[PDB]
Amino acid sequence: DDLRIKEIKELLPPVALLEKFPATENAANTVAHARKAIHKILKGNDDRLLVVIGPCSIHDPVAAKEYATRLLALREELKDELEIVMRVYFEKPRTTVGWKGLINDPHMDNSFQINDGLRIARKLLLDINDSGLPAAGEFLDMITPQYLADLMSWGAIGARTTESQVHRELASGLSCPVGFKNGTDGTIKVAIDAINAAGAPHCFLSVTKWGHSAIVNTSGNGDCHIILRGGKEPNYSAKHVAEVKEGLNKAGLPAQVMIDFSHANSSKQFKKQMDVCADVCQQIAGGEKAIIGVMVESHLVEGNQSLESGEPLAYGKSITDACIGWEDTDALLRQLANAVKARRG
Amino acid sequence: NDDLRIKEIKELLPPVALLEKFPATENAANTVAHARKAIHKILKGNDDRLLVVIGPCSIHDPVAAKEYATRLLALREELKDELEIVMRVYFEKPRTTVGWKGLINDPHMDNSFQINDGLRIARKLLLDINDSGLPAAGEFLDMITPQYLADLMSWGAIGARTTESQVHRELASGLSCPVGFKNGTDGTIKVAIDAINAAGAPHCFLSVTKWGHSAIVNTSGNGDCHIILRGGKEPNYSAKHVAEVKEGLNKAGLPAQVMIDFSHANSSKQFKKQMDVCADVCQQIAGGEKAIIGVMVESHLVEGNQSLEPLAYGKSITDACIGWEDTDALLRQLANAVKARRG
Amino acid sequence: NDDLRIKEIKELLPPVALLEKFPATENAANTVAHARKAIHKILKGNDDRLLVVIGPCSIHDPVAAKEYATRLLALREELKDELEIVMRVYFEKPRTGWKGLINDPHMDNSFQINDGLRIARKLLLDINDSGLPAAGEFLDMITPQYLADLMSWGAIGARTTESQVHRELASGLSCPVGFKNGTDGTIKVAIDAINAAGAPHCFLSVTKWGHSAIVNTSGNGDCHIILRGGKEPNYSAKHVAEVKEGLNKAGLPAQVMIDFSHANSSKQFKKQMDVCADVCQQIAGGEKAIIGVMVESHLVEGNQSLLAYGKSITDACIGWEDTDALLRQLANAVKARRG
Amino acid sequence: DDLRIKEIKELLPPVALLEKFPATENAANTVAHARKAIHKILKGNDDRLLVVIGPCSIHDPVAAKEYATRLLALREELKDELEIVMRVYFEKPRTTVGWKGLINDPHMDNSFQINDGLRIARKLLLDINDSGLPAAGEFLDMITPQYLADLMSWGAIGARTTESQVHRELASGLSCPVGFKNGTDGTIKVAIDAINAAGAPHCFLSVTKWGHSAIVNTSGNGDCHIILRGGKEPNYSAKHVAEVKEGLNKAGLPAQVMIDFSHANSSKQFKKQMDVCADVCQQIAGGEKAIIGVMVESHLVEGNQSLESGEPLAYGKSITDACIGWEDTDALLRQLANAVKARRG
Ligand SMILES: O=C(O)/C(C[C@@H](O)[C@H](O)[C@H](O)COP(=O)(O)O)=N/O
Ligand SMILES: O=C(O)/C(C[C@@H](O)[C@H](O)[C@H](O)COP(=O)(O)O)=N/O
Ligand SMILES: OC[C@H]1O[C@@H](O)[C@H](O)[C@@H](O)[C@H]1O
Ligand SMILES: OC[C@H]1O[C@@H](O)[C@H](O)[C@@H](O)[C@H]1O
Ligand SMILES: OC[C@H]1O[C@@H](O)[C@H](O)[C@@H](O)[C@H]1O
Repeated sequence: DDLRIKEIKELLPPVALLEKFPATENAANTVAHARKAIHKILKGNDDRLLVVIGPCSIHDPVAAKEYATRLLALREELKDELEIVMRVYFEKPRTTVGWKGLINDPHMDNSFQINDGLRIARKLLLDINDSGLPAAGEFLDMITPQYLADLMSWGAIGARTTESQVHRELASGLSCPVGFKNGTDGTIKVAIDAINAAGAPHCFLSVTKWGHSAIVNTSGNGDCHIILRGGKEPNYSAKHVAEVKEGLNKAGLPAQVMIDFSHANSSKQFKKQMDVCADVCQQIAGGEKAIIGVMVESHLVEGNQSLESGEPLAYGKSITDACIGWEDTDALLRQLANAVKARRG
Repeated sequence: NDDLRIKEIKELLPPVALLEKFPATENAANTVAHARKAIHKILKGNDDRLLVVIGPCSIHDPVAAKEYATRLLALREELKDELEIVMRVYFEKPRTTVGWKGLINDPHMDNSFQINDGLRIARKLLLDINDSGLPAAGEFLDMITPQYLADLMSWGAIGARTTESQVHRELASGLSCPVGFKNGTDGTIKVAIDAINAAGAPHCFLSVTKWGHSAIVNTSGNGDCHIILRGGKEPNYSAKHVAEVKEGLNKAGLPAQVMIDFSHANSSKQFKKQMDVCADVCQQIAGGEKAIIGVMVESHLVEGNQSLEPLAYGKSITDACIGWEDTDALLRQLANAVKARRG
Repeated sequence: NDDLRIKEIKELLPPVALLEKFPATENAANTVAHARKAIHKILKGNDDRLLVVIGPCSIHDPVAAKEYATRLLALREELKDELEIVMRVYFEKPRTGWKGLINDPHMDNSFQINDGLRIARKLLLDINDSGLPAAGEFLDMITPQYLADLMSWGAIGARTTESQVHRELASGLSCPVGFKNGTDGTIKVAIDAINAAGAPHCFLSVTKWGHSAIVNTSGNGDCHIILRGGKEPNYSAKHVAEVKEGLNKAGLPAQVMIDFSHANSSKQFKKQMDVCADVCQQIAGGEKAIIGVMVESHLVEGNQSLLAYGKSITDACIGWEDTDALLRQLANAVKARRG
Repeated sequence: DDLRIKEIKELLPPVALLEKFPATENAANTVAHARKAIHKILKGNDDRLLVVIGPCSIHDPVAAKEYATRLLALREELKDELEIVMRVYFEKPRTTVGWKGLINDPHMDNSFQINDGLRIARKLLLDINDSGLPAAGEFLDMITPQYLADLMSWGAIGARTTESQVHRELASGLSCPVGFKNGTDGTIKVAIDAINAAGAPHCFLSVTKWGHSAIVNTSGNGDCHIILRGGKEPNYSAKHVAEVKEGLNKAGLPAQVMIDFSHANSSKQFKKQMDVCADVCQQIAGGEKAIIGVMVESHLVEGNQSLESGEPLAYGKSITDACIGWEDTDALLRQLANAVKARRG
């Protein structure tokens, strides 16, 4: 047995990270209030827009904290219209070879220093929540969340695993609202199945805070919604939104969507997120109540850059997918806030 | 801000406990080692026989399963020159939404989730089957269960709904057995091709050890992986589709070899039509198609299925299967097609 | 500033793995459950029979041990109206040499502890399954999780009677526990131990899952003294009366177990037969405070160094003929004491 | 199983406490230097006296830190003569039953909040070492050492466990020097056997920093020595010291002793530690080289007090054995330093 398993190394149990970086009272309040605010929006009891916005992935805690400071100030100013949550993702999932993210490779040197990465990742989440800014995460696996989910106010399940039973089980026990992405061809069937599955109670094997496998029972997660992220062609338009609202009603689910402005929805050209924003704002200002959230890939400095062995990097600029910069980000957030005003007034 | 949707947490026996209680016998270990070697030889293109993965959609009754195994073992022996027969022993079921997830998750089928019981039952059965001399195949859905059973598995499948899944591709990369990847539920071949490439590469990721502890594990990569055609919007078992897949495989620099699942979307969810698929596939094989190295059939003692009162004997409680009579005949057809292809 | 003096760390099977591989049969579970009950009644003073723990100094050979167990079981059934016969199944001889069956089951200094645990639990299981209860010695706080469920009685090591961690262990054991008196023959430490082990405790221990945890115990009211001599033997009627007075003064039931071996026998194995005659006289004469004895016995008498069969490789024991005689003598004393 | 086991509760693994409270550079320096200093003394390459001195038990971090400040000042002033290490004892062996100490029951109300106790104990040990003051402990429990041993410069195995094989095994793998007390009846042989046992490599069952049981192999610890703590009568006097030196040499060990001024050497009368001090000082000034260490029970305020009365505790005063107060401690330390200087002269 174990002929294709080469070596096994020690992993800090979640409780070690929880003890080292405990939620402050401010941090816990940030998380509790944002989860509640998002629930309220999902129930239709609040007409504000959930905005999940931030870097494609975090490679530098310094830049991430400056970004947080900037975003926090807009969160405060636009709070009457928007529930602003910072995107704090640690990995860009990909087919090709490349950087495995901040948890796996925090020192960006193609080694795996996961114990280091988990420390760095938790400490960043802690600092951001502690400043008053809520965080959104992505769940790619079953083990990472035990280290980090207590600091997450919203989460997405990876696009390649919306159909996976193990990832749906995960969602059904998460303490935060959860977004499920539509199919790569832009169909919503798999995401609807995922929402149903996740809303149900489940019993399954998982790793506990003590780093031991155990049998776990979940209550089911009713705060799960679809994320529209395009198929071949984009799917943010008033037409596609109507199609999805129809499918959702037909399935017995609340007719609400989050729209991902990036990638397929913007033809993989970062500046085009501004065109998606313009269209989406039009729908909202017109009277669309079903768009309950959006997601935008945004950083201090626009564009992206490629990681290169022994060379320094531009500050505040993505090393994964290209993002809009701060200037566009400020304009975009203001457009959405104004759109939310216009909708009700 | 923790544990609000976690209702209860209960003790789980570690793999090492199941391994100690139910160690592989000499025979069990022999069966596994030979079958893995034999499938490898088939995948390398150095043996012209056909890998046949056949058995129930799911195991729910160890007794019926042991009878089934007794019968199949005879045919495995009789047809050994044409077919490498391996029994489906699926303890885990991916649901489209919700439902019974299999023997391990709920051995008593009453939503009591006696998983410790399920693990003991499943290992005992697997051990017994291998000990008689019949190799076993299972779907690896769960990230934590494989440590309790894998040493007794001769071949594994990653389901259509998890072929795109990073963690499952990592799992495959560390499995000691050959692994098949089903095409996507919409019929997409690319995802499985990416899966094969990913699983052949070494990985480093979080997993659970034999002692039940989470750890960082490094895998070597698994070169014995292949695609499983299982249809999409329409069936994809025909020579036309096979031609396309072989082409797609070559482009990706992979060996042009397929396994064909006769059931699911390929039979339009109608169990009888597996006989039709069999007819068509035997044609391609008899006609000279060497790229078809394997098939997968959903088979039980009694055909059809039932809903989960006590239950009817020998009948699937999940997907509908063909009965034993059709099974014996299906297998003989396949062996004859292999006869034809050779000489 | 860690692990300078730690050379190597190797994986240890958790107790659940040995519990799962070697579960108690119905017969084994009944043997343990009944012998514990019986011993309790003797200690409570509601049964006039005598507990007899008897067997090899240490087990090095499972085959010879199972042969001994078979012979003893016959005498156990025969003398059951007078005697509660329990086999001594000790896997190590504490000393300042061979590290015992659990540490070195292959007798070659290779420390195959996972093997030793399997062999020890298997042996214990077979003995209990046949109907013969077993007595163990608890030298550490981890070993018991693997074997304690197949033990109807246990002794705390002489060297650890004073130790708070071993007293804590005793307070949570399911079986009755014996505490040896002091090397100088005094009983103060053993009286402290019994009082400590009788109270509930909270302390860190390792679970059946092989993880450390916080454990709370109820306290063990089934602890008693074991007289094993000091500078001089302390088995005489004089000494028993002294010990009884101290127990009474300390508000403890005035009862003792007497070890026939070692210091009480001046380190000569046949002298165990002398202690037997002395103890028998006391019992037959009407001494009710003697509730048990401990005897070092094998198939073949004497000992040897590191190989003859069924002969001790540690301290010397009486052989099987003396053992038959010794057990009958005791049974006869109990008849005389009773009617 | 489980018949006399009432409850089993989760325990933080040592890695959790090490991650939450890692050694600072200065704390690590304090430990490294003190261990090296003690080793040099025990090898006979330094003529200074090891002095282990402090409370019978710690029950209050605040008084403990005030005490440490005062002791550190004298450590600095007297360091040419004395290697001063503070008694930081978190575990207490009871004759029968009683409060087992801060780790076992930090809130002193039989709530047994051991997780709290461990956090409190490590943090205190860290603070003391960081200030520059090395710490000594008693190693009683088989599981607790992993939580604290990295911050200990010296350890003792109590009189009631000197004969215990698992304690000798523990010592054989400890990274610090270790004193073994003579028997509670005054027997010397058990401690000599302990020293020899501890010097040898062992293989035995223990618990790792992950809180898992395992098989460990140790190398043996050559930095062990005897502690003279009295018997039925005290054994600190010259006559007794000569007997012990001879016994040690006979067993092939260097003739060296630490003398505990308290417990049976003071007939459990706390002020008699000053009389023991006078006699031991005369021995040392007279030219006795074998006395390499002493141990003294000392607190801010002399005497002791009872937990069970339910009266609010007086500050800086022992709730276990009675100690000398600060003013006597200062005097006693100066006497010892003067004696060491005379010995050298
Ligand atoms: O075993 C296989 O080869 C499978 C998995 C398949 O059997 C699935 O578990 C059920 O079809 C669930 O059915 P439902 O759609 O009722 O959840 N192929 O897809
Ligand atoms: O700290 C030491 O150096 C010790 C241990 C000692 O302090 C013990 O814990 C109490 O004297 C027991 O007190 P009691 O007899 O009240 O349980 N030396 O023996
Ligand atoms: O963050 C840790 C995770 O990293 C992912 O990239 C990997 O696929 C997972 O298996 C897990 O190791
Ligand atoms: O490290 C800074 C220190 O500050 C002190 O005031 C406190 O008593 C210590 O516990 C520690 O926190
Ligand atoms: O049975 C295993 C035990 O063996 C003892 O000899 C040893 O002192 C204990 O620590 C433990 O290892």
